[PDB]
Amino acid sequence: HNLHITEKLEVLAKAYSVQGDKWRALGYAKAINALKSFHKPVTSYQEACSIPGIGKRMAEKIIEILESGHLRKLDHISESVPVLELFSNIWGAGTKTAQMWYQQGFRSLEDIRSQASLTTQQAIGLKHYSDFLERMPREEATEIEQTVQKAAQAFNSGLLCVACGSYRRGKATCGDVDVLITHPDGRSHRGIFSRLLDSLRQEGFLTDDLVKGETKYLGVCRLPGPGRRHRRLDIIVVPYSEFACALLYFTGSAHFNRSMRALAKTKGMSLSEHALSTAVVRNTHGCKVGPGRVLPTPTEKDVFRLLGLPYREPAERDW
DNA sequence: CGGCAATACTG
DNA sequence: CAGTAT
DNA sequence: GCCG
Ligand SMILES: Cc1cn([C@H]2CC[C@@H](COP(=O)(O)OP(=O)(O)OP(=O)(O)O)O2)c(=O)[nH]c1=O
Ligand SMILES: [Mg+2]
Ligand code: NA
Repeated sequence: HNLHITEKLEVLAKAYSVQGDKWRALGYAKAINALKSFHKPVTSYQEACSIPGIGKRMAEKIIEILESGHLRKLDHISESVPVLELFSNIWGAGTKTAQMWYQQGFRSLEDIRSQASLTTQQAIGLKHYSDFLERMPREEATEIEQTVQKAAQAFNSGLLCVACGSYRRGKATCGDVDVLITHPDGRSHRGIFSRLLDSLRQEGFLTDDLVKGETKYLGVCRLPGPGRRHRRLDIIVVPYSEFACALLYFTGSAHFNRSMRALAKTKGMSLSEHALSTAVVRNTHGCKVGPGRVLPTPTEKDVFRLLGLPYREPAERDW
């Protein structure tokens, strides 16, 4: 991890992000990652360009941090950024909402609470603003999973529950708990969703709903007892036939998925949480114009294999 | 020049 | 649809 | 921002 010009770049990328410059922020994220994967501290401008993800623009800046020890660009970052970052850390609020609030004169969570127009979701976010920024100890993620699993298996022992996301990637802490559910039957997943949620509300485990779709649930839970914070909980239910892909998707990491999906595209294939497809027809702009065929994928290894990739353990997918 | 993953919910 | 979220 |  020899890299600490990135600290200065992190700031820039994060500023570009809150400000809405999606793609410029992506560029940075790539480079800011590359530099962290580079064994040897970067010495020369040419050594910079040599790394995938770093071009001339980025190189020049990496050079200014070596010679000057500072970064001129950081000096001229708008004063709105900290405020925008503050607002866009409200669940249900992104760059568009954050910028509007700022343009309307709001500067603090206090301003937001008393004067801002909040959606149902955002009101819930503000209400847990501090909790939603905290990562839980891995061991708490476990209890949460077991709580859901136990409640799901209650009215159907056949059901299958798996904690994915950072948890399955074996991370020490977890932003939220990502619980994937399916059934070997491939038909019992039918609407059991509702019964499970209602049940978890009863015991007071689920405190708030943010999203309730046919197959996706985003909510807020809390385990009983003292010293418990509110934790974000995500649950998806999927047909058994889509299990492998769902698992692969819901495990991540995000950058891993985007990478794997970009690779699939180059091969005229397509990857979603539903399936790996082939014979996928696309126009000039990368958009889909032809569906193609679904490829059989009983396990995650099938996906890797079908893409001509060596299998990778969840822990290895962590970017 | 122009894509940078692909999907689900909300209102 | 635009915005936000995984 | 980077890259084909
Ligand atoms: C955000 C995002 C996520 N995914 C997938 C892959 C990961 C899981 C879990 O999402 P999460 O934010 O909890 O990330 P997680 O790995 O669980 O790390 P945390 O402990 O939650 O911060 O969803 C994706 O395909 N595209 C995206 O933009
Ligand atoms: Mg998580
Ligand atoms: Na947010």
